[PDB]
Amino acid sequence: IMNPKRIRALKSGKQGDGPVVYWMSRDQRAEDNWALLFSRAIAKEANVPVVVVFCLTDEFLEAGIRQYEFMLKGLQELEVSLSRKKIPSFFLRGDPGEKISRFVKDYNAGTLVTDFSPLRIKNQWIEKVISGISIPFFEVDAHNVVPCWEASQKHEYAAHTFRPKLYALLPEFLEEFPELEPNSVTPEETLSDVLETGVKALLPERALLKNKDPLFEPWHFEPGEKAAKKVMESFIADRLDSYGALRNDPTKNMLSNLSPYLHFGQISSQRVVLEVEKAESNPGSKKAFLDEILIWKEISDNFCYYNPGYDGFESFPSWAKESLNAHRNDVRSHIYTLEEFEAGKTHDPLWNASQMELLSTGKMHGYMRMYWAKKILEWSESPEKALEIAICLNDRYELDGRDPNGYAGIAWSIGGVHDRAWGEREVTGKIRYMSYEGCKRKFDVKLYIEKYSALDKLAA
DNA sequence: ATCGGCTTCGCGCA
DNA sequence: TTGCGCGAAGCCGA
Ligand SMILES: Cc1cc2c(cc1C)N(C[C@H](O)[C@H](O)[C@H](O)COP(=O)(O)OP(=O)(O)OC[C@H]1O[C@@H](n3cnc4c(N)ncnc43)[C@H](O)[C@@H]1O)c1[nH]c(=O)[nH]c(=O)c1N2
Repeated sequence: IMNPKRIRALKSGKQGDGPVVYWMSRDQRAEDNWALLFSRAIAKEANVPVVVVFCLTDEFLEAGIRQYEFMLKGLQELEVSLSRKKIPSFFLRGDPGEKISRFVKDYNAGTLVTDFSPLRIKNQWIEKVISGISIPFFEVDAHNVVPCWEASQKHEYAAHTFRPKLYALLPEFLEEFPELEPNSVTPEETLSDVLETGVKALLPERALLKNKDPLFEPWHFEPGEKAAKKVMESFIADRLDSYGALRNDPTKNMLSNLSPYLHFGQISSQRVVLEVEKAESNPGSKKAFLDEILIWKEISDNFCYYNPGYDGFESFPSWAKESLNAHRNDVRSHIYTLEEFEAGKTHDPLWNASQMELLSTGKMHGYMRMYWAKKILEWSESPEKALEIAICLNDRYELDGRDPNGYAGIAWSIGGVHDRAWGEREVTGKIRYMSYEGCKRKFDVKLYIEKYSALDKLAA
């Protein structure tokens, strides 16, 4: 039994006789999952087993092997984890609107549950699934602490507007997780080949170095529920105490390193928050970190949920479009094309340094993300093209890419969504400016450049 | 209300 | 480096 404001009736309906079916999507984990926890609870009152069903869409050919393997190795571990609680896992392979709604038929499912994403394509799928199922259809926010549609019913203009609203809801929703009770009813293709198949598809596209070896180094983030925990734990032990004072230094590995895990659902951020809240470190440090994993993460959901064009110019706030529109004819000092950005071929060795961190590691430092996308706007031929170029490089190369945090962060950087207006520059209007020189007062830039020094020539 | 306060940007200056 | 103030800037919301 759990908080019901975590649930939303999609298709009002009458209960079916068969298994309760969890259509997993965003939250790829067995522990700390309110979606799976609710489907087990309604599975228990109907005395049916609960099964999980995952769909593998052809969206993987938009990304690279790095994302596809991180997740495929992640699913492979969950699969063993679900089986131990007697919950079988089914892996469909196609377009969900057709595939889920015909799984529901072939399987006589009693009722249907999914997790919550604000991305446009998921909602498109749901309404397809809804039109073609008889059984009721339930939705659970397992990704935010406070449910997106409960935190605030409108678009939030800034962190300080949303921050009260979220924090007066924290006592009621920041609670611990119960246990996933294993199935008691035991019930009636393979992830190996699907990985081999998908890798073969993506190989022609891999990002190589001149010497025909790949760029991406797969050893900075082991994928999986197990590996994620040892990251959250090492963070609370080694880094959190100094997080607030070094969050902004791209030479200190002092971030949480959590975002590939949170993105794929491999760890609950509600578990993190519990574990930070009880953990005993710098009060300033906890407050800075909680503002990121709580306020900034869950507002980025608030962004895409209430702004369908979250990845377009029209989503920017009224003043910001006015400013960029005023400066559309200004002569840019430089203009680069996508693949020149991609290949680290700017005049700015600090900018190429971080492009190099993105290519080789799959995670750009969070301070260097704000700079990277501001310099794209400043050296691209138009607002729209900057956006386009930045999303394409983010989602193609970030492990945490294709995520509401990506868009709301790109919108923040380029269009100022969730930000204020600043002193008026040429080209970038009133958009918050960051300078190379700003980064020199904050951290030894020569060390950052030095680290990824000798990848540009080695991968030209 | 109508005036403070805002992811803490950048750069002077000590 | 590293705080601390000051400048330029639009608007939510109490
Ligand atoms: C241009 C640009 C591009 C991106 C992003 C921001 C910007 C400015 N972000 C957000 C942020 O850069 C990223 O979430 C963290 O750096 C991920 O690293 P850590 O988890 O180590 O962060 P860290 O430990 O500092 O923070 C912990 C968590 O806080 C959240 N968080 C931090 N900064 C945030 C931000 N500005 N917006 C939203 N949530 C935030 C994340 O969930 C993050 O994992 C993003 N994030 C992401 O998950 N996927 C993406 O594709 C992108 N892309």
